[PDB]
Amino acid sequence: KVQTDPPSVPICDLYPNGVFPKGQECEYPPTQDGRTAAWRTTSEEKKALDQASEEIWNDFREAAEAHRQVRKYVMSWIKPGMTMIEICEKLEDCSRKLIKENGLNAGLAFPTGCSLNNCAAHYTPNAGDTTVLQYDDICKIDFGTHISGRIIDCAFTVTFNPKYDTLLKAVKDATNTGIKCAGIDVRLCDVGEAIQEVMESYEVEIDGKTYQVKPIRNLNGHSIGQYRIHAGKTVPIIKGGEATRMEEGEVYAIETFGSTGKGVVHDDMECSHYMKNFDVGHVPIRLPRTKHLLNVINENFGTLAFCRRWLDRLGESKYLMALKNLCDLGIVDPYPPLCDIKGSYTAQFEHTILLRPTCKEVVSRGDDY
Ligand SMILES: CC(C)SCC[C@@H](N)[C@H](O)C(=O)NNC(=O)c1cccc(Cl)c1
Ligand SMILES: [Mn+2]
Ligand SMILES: [Mn+2]
Repeated sequence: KVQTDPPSVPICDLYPNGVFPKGQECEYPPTQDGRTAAWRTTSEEKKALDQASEEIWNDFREAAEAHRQVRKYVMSWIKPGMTMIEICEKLEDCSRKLIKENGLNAGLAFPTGCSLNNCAAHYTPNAGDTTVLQYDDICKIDFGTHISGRIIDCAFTVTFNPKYDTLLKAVKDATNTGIKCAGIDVRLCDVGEAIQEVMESYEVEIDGKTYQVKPIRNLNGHSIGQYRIHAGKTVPIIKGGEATRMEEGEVYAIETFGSTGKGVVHDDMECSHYMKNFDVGHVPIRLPRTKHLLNVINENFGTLAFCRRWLDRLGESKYLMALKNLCDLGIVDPYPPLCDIKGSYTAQFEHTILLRPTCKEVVSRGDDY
């Protein structure tokens, strides 16, 4: 029936009918030649094409509902004083529960990002990380869930000091702007131009210093594929970023990043995130430790991203060199933390959208953001 205070009932059991709640459904934005959408949500052939992938949309929805319930839960207890490990463990414990983890059929799409301050993304603690969340920290919670490879890439920013309020509002508004501009036949470079205009319309004051929010130029949104967090197309966030168009049936992660620094990220700190190259095929390996690790990765993650903590929990130890080998062989790719200049502040907001035949669905939309 209903769920417990501390989320523990799988989303699957909350909807015995196998039909999960849809996200925010929107009519596609007008074009300039009668190519709007007040006809799509209406067309008969479109309703057919759409209904044809109902099971797919349904898998995204089950993953999205798990995501909404997990983040609402996280927002109630995340507090300075907790270690980053404690935060990720508690979040992941709940995510595995509500998504009813079942090997590669259902589970966590990628590691729990909890990047701090100047670091914008790809940071999650490795074993032994003693980092503690602080009152003045600006933490980006970015985690994912999936059902049959249908990934929900969604994220928000956590703060405790009201001095970052306008900064968060700026990035949230920017992301929502990107979501509204998105649609079938829309040029990706136009979405980025739109996002940047809104983002830069915000000026903020933090600790006596004023800044015009800058989008992080080398970070962006992206299309999503089955078991493929990045399908190939990128949603810029600034301006001149390719006029390729979005297509019907595509799924996108509309994510924007705002910064008070240079607006550019670079690799920094110890790497924790890793993911098999989607285009690399079977590779025979004789090296004992390297062979075993690759098998563990194929069995547990496939082409989904993972982190060192997830290797530890599987009972693996002294796998670092084997992991480096796979990376050097190009079988696996490392994704180190991406950070702006020291002293800068970065914020993020992200949603997954479905470019359905009849409409645009912000499947991960919630009452929170
Ligand atoms: C580092 C990822 C493999 S783990 C997933 C992180 C996402 N939550 C984040 O929003 C994101 O999209 N990060 N960037 C990438 O995943 C990325 C960048 C360039 C090339 C490829 Cl294949 C993936
Ligand atoms: Mn993300
Ligand atoms: Mn993303």
